[PDB]
Amino acid sequence: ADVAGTSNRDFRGREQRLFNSEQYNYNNSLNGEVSVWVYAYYSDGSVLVINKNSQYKVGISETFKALKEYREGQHNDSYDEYEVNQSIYYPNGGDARKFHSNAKPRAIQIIFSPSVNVRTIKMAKGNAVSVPDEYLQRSHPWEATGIKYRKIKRDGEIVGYSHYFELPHEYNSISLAVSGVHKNPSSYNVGSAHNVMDVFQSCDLALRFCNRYWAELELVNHYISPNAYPYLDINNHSYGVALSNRQ
Amino acid sequence: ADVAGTSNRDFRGREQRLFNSEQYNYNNSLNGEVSVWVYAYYSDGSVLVINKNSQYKVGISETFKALKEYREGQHNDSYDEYEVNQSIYYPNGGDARKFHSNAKPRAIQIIFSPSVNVRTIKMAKGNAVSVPDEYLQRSHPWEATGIKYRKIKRDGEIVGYSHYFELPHEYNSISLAVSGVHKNPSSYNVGSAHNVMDVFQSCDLALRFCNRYWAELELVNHYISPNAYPYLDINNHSYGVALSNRQ
Amino acid sequence: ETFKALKEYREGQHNDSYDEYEVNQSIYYPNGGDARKFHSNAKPRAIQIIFSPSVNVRTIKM
Amino acid sequence: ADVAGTSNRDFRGREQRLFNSEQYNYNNSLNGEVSVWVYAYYSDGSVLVINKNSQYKVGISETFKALKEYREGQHNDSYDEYEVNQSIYYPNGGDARKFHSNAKPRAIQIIFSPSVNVRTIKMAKGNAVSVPDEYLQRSHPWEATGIKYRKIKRDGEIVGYSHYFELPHEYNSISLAVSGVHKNPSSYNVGSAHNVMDVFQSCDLALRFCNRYWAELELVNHYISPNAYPYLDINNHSYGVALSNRQ
Ligand SMILES: Nc1ncnc2c1ncn2[C@@H]1O[C@H](COP(=O)(O)OP(=O)(O)OP(=O)(O)O)[C@@H](O)[C@H]1O
Ligand SMILES: Nc1ncnc2c1ncn2[C@@H]1O[C@H](COP(=O)(O)OP(=O)(O)OP(=O)(O)O)[C@@H](O)[C@H]1O
Ligand SMILES: Nc1ncnc2c1ncn2[C@@H]1O[C@H](COP(=O)(O)OP(=O)(O)OP(=O)(O)O)[C@@H](O)[C@H]1O
Ligand SMILES: Nc1ccn([C@@H]2O[C@H](COP(=O)(O)OP(=O)(O)OP(=O)(O)O)[C@@H](O)[C@H]2O)c(=O)n1
Ligand SMILES: Nc1ccn([C@@H]2O[C@H](COP(=O)(O)OP(=O)(O)OP(=O)(O)O)[C@@H](O)[C@H]2O)c(=O)n1
Ligand SMILES: Nc1ccn([C@@H]2O[C@H](COP(=O)(O)OP(=O)(O)OP(=O)(O)O)[C@@H](O)[C@H]2O)c(=O)n1
Ligand SMILES: Nc1ccn([C@@H]2O[C@H](COP(=O)(O)OP(=O)(O)OP(=O)(O)O)[C@@H](O)[C@H]2O)c(=O)n1
Ligand SMILES: [Cl-]
Ligand SMILES: [Cl-]
Ligand SMILES: [Cl-]
Ligand SMILES: [Mg+2]
Ligand SMILES: [Mg+2]
Ligand SMILES: [Mg+2]
Ligand SMILES: [Mg+2]
Repeated sequence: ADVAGTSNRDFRGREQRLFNSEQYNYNNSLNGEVSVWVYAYYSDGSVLVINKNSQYKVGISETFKALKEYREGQHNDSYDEYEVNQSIYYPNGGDARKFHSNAKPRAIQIIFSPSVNVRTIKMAKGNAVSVPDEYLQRSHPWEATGIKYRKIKRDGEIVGYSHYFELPHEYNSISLAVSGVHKNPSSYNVGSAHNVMDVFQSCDLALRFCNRYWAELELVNHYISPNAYPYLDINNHSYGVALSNRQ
Repeated sequence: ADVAGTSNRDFRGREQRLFNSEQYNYNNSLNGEVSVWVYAYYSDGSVLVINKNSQYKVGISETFKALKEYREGQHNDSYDEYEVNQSIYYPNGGDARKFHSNAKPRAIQIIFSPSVNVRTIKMAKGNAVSVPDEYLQRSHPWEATGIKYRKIKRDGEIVGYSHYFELPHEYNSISLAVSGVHKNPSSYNVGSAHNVMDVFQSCDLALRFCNRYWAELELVNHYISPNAYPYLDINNHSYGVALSNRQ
Repeated sequence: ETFKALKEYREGQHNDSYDEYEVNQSIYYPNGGDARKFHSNAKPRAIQIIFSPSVNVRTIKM
Repeated sequence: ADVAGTSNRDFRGREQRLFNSEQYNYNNSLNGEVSVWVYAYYSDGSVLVINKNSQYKVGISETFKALKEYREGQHNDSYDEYEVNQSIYYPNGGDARKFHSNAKPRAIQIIFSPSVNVRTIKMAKGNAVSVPDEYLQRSHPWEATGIKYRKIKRDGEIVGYSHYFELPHEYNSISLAVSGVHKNPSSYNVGSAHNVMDVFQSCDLALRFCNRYWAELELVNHYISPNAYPYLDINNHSYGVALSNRQ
């Protein structure tokens, strides 16, 4: 045989680069996944992740209550936290024994897979009673926030898209839903009559994941990295795997 | 300037009436919200509210178990209540230490925003095992109940629609789903191919809210009124805000 | 005051007292403890020291 | 440049030796710390450390009750231990369900920094009701125990002073206070009128530390060693860092 890494007859090398390009391009096909993650960051350094993975389009919708920190199998001040909610829904509406619940998220990061079309991203960042914009009567049900998404890059390749906003103020009490559509550069509408029932099925077939990790380190080590997911950490470092035309 | 309230040059007054009419009419546009609430009334006077707000259409679907009273951070007879469920799913199926669970709703009120089209409202009021009509084989999956909805009115204006039914009998054990579609007097189908993917996104973007309030008074004071929501109380009094062509 | 003494203590409520022992061990020496949190919410976020106007400011020591 | 370690022009080496000598000599100046530690050794192998660090002079004073083992966030037989105390304060004074409390220290080690003057060390080793010598009327309030302190040495340098006494007998129930004064070879009295108010301030500025470590190993690894503290272990091994005229 030829010697490795010296000619066009390194079929091992050619197949390695094709294997990776195929993964990159499959994900971008209409047969591929589009994925979203919501990360809610708590003052104790823990992070709630909610992930959903689906064909065609994908989204996550959570209440104020659902985004609050919950420590499985430990005490959570559950009665006092009921009272916290009452005071967040209406000023002076509760009888809580704290000014600020440490269960409230300090920040949110929304990441989409690179298979999303950024121009299709929509977000409804509502108040604590789940109203998008002050009162229902004056609410557009979403904002198209795509222009705010930063490209998460590794080796020059976009491995995902991130929108990050902090909630550092006492009045930052939110409900949250986000949605994006899989890229489709073709003129075949995946929701046209020929394929619409398959999009209805994708809504049922979408796989969801949620877990609270104890630290961003643990999230990077045990969630992001093992699964080849994109991520952007507090220090603005990008994680993910470049695949297009790469060994 | 002219004197206030004496001529057509009271631009403050004209803008006030326009501000309110715009809110009313925006809500009724295809860009606007449609909203539904389910209120489940318990014998201790408390009220579970489930709200969902979304573009195009909206609905809520709950199990028998999910509609039962749950007191956050307090005792709920949770083991006995497991046994209650077993006896509700099949007669004599459980080993409960009570004849009647006080966690079962005594009544349900369904309210839609005035942006719904009443003729599109559908409800699936199922038995405790989530069958619409006795056995699946003979079940139409919904009833169109719009003719039963009463107009909630303030100052002559429809501020919402209410369907109320009591569950006062031992055999009134239900699962419940309800759905309505946003008004659309145009011949532009929001679910036609041009916009169908946006309706799929609206399903993900819909914002949900749920909370148990201790009394109808607390619900009227701290939920309905602050948010300019429509409501109909036990005494048949209407709440909400008239906005069309009003200061 | 000690590090331990300045940490939040909620009289008559739960304080994660065992976990907080472990937090202290990890604060005294890196990786010295076995705590189930990265950041204890009991740690002060700020300190304000106020003296009466009867102090001589040039004598203040910390 | 000259070659490293071959001439008087190794300024890196000269500065390294000066850096260490300066630390040694600063500590011995009147501007420097004097420090004391009390280690109370329990039968479960755990060790309570109490440390105080201050200018001019330093001391620690503890009750019988305060020197007993306390396991943070675990059970401590707290009611029975109240009864133990009553029986230690006066024979047959309590109603305890044990003959010997395993919370009682088996030994005490007192260590001073090498900045103390050993001739100034004073100790009040009282009975369980905090009387130095049987009855108050006949009690000198302290013993000058300096002659009993062993030099803890590393590389020929005194890194601290240790007095160790075991409490292996049923009747060894003590209260304990110890005090030492910072070296002052000068004829400037730090407590004379010129500086007395600064010594009063040092009493308030003194920093204290206390913690229970699970084993002498853990104490040596995570308390003594990281902080360059002197120590003498059960096997008579010395720990600390020699600094005078050393790289
Ligand atoms: N929407 C897209 N989806 C996937 N890949 C893209 C997209 N737009 C550009 N690329 C490709 O990704 C790589 C990086 O291009 P990009 O324009 O993001 O980088 P840049 O111009 O250096 O940075 P930026 O545009 O963020 O200032 C290029 O190979 C480019 O062809
Ligand atoms: N589907 C609708 N959506 C919004 N507004 C409506 C609708 N139908 C009528 N209206 C308007 O609402 C106001 C009240 O009309 P409505 O017919 O409800 O009252 P009514 O005839 O006095 O009472 P009812 O018809 O309930 O006996 C009128 O201004 C009317 O033009
Ligand atoms: N009070 C002191 N404080 C600090 N250093 C001292 C003191 N006394 C002596 N030294 C110095 O410490 C080093 C060790 O002296 P030291 O006399 O302690 O040892 P030794 O005579 O071998 O042992 P020992 O005297 O304990 O039998 C010498 O450099 C000495 O000059
Ligand atoms: N505003 C509050 C907060 C707490 N409590 C009381 O304190 C007890 C414990 O408080 P809780 O909020 O439930 O905290 P934990 O029990 O410690 O945590 P968890 O319920 O999550 O296990 C409750 O039984 C409740 O009676 C109260 O009276 N009113
Ligand atoms: N039909 C029943 C009802 C109750 N129990 C027992 O009674 C105990 C307490 O009852 P539970 O139904 O769980 O009520 P609470 O503990 O008071 O309320 P909660 O669980 O919601 O805190 C349970 O441990 C269960 O063993 C039982 O044996 N069989
Ligand atoms: N790092 C930790 C933290 C907690 N626990 C266990 O969890 C239980 C409860 O945790 P704790 O820290 O003591 O919190 P609370 O009991 O809820 O609060 P408090 O002790 O202040 O009343 C303890 O008995 C302990 O066994 C543990 O195994 N290790
Ligand atoms: N001489 C004693 C010892 C114990 N008790 C009883 O035993 C119970 C538990 O004993 P305690 O000494 O308090 O040990 P723990 O509860 O296990 O530990 P802790 O209190 O430190 O959590 C107490 O409520 C007390 O009523 C008693 O009657 N008389
Ligand atoms: Cl394709
Ligand atoms: Cl429109
Ligand atoms: Cl000096
Ligand atoms: Mg509780
Ligand atoms: Mg129970
Ligand atoms: Mg505990
Ligand atoms: Mg006890």
